[PDB]
Parts: sequence; C-alpha cells; structure tokens
Amino acid sequence: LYFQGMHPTIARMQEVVAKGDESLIHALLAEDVRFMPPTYYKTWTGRDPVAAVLGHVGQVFSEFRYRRIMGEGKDWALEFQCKVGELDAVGVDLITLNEGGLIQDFEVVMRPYKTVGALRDAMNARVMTDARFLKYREALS
Amino acid sequence: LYFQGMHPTIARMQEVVAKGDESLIHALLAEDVRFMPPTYYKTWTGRDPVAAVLGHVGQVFSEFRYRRIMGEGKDWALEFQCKVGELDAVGVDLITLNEGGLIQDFEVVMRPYKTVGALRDAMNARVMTDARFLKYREALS
Repeated sequence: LYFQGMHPTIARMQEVVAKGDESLIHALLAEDVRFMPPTYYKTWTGRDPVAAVLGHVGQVFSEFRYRRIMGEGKDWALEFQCKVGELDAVGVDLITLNEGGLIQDFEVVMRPYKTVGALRDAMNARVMTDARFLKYREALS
Repeated sequence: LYFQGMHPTIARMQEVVAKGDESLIHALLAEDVRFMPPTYYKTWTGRDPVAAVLGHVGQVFSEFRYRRIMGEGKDWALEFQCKVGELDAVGVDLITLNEGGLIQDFEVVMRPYKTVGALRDAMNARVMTDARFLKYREALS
C-alpha cells in the first residue's frame, strides 16, 4: 500500500537508531560496515565497533526524530532533527545497503557548526571513558 | 525512460549550483526561498540574497560534484563531495519544492567539522567584502 517502496532495514532502523539500543543496531549492520561521523574525516569499520559508536551518538542526542525518509532500493537519506544539550541540530544519515539488505555504508552530515563541535566534545568523552574502545581503536582509520 | 521520476528543477539545479552562476540560480528559487547554511543556525530569506549567498558558496568550493540524487515529487536530498582549499567535504542539499516547482526550502548539512569551520571563515570574508550585503543583512534571521 503506502509503504511498498520502503526497504525493511530502513523501516527497522528508524525505530532502533533513535533509541540508541546497541544490541538492536548490530543486526542491521553489514559485518564490515563503514561508519563516517559528522565530526572527524575518519571511518569506523566493523559491526561491533560501529554499533558501540552509534549507541553513544544516540545517548548524546535528545529530542531525536526523523523528519524525511528519502530514497529507493539501496540508496537512502534519512533527515533528522535533535539537540546536543541546549543546542539544536539537523542532520542526514546517508545509507547504502548491500545485496543482503544490511547497512554497508553509514555516513552522517549535520548542521550547525557549533552543535557538531558540542557533539565532538561529548563523543571524545564517551569513547575515551568506555573501556571497550581500547580494542575498538584499531577499527578507526 | 530512466529519468521519469526526476523533477525538472532538480535536474536544472545540478548543472547550475555546481558552477555558482548567480543569475542561473535565481530562476530556480521561490520569491520567499529560505536558505539554511551548514555554518550558522540562521536563515537567509529571499531569491536575491539567497542567489548571492549560493554564488559565494559555489566560489569557495572546488572539485564539486553531486554523488547521489535521492527523493521524489517535492522532497529531495542531493549528496555532494567537494573541497574547501585542501580540506575534503561531503554534504547534502535538502530541497523542498513548492506547488510551482521552485525551491522553497534549501537546507545544507555537511561533514567534517574542520572543513565546515574553513567554509564559515571563507564565507565571513566574502559576505563582509561584497558591498551588496549591506542591503542583504536584513534578509538574515
């Protein structure tokens, strides 16, 4: 009916990425998924480290909601609005799905500059504190 | 054929926004178009000031090209890659078209943080220097 053009992974991602539930995020990611954050021009590779990073991003954000879900087949752009503390933010999750329907590339773009700076500072604190990231450091390139 | 789902304004925008030709940008914008940059959490309103701002953004960027054109009807996300000097950038032009097919809302999200900072600095210099912006200041809110 109205949702014929919606890919199931994209539908499932909306309900899970918002909440930042790491266990639920893991199942949607390709084994060698590439996550590119809005902060650094780097790439986190692997479902285990990427799910952990996304869990932390979800924790930092408040008042999170998607606004527009745009795309078809394997190429999607999920527009969202949220806050980082008292600062407003708008962003897009750029998703590329593989043949198996799992998230292969997940690239995040955002606005405004000041809120991205606040996100970067919050994420530096979380990643450094989370002792599991001693192992996950190797996944960043 | 392959382009049945493409809106004409979106096709025309690709060939014109890249070049930063202000005169060609003007014709695609609604009279009361709202432009939201990736730098400040503000809005430029009006086809004259918005076309001028977009002309300057096009001038700052180098090696500009769209990667993916995603959407349908009035809702579009145009993913691009470019450089600001030697710094790499990826972004999305979030476009909302009106009933008449003109660009009503144009919101830009980008990555990485450092390149957006470089864009902000370059744009502060251009806008301040361009004497037409004495009149256009009133269009920023």
